[PDB]
Amino acid sequence: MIKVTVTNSFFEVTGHAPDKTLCASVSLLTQHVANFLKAEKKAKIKKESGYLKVKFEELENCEVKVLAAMVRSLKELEQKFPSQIRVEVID
Amino acid sequence: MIKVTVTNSFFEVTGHAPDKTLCASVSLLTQHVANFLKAEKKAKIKKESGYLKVKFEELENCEVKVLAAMVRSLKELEQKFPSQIRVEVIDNGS
Repeated sequence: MIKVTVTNSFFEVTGHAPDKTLCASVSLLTQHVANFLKAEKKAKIKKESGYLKVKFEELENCEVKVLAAMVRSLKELEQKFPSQIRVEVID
Repeated sequence: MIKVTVTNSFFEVTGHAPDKTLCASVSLLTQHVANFLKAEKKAKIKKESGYLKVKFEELENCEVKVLAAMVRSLKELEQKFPSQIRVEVIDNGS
């Protein structure tokens, strides 16, 4: 089961899903957003085997809308694969 | 073969790839940018069976960079599955 935790300070991706396409798809999207934030000096990344944690730094209007779209995108998947991915957005 | 077209007015996605992981990665990444753009009213989405077309509207620095990043990533997948996906940026004028 893929676990995605998204807060105001960072987002975290752990675990794996039986579905290799769901698993490859989520790893691509999350790493994409992570690298986009890193590319513009807006985040520091921790990348290990089946683990990703992105720490936000100086987020502006642009990055906050990107993060929100990332949550949107993952929840649609959570709706379609409720037993393989779990999206928890904390306040 | 997945065909991605990028112009100054829109980006389009058509066809499918034999590899299911490639199809899903592309569909998710492209719909993600499309969803991002629509949320802030910067794009209109035409979504069909094996067809996606996103028409831009008043793009600012933010989306230009998000879009450039989407292309960069698709060109990267193009490198990995050369027979399964084609990314065409149509540069017209002079």
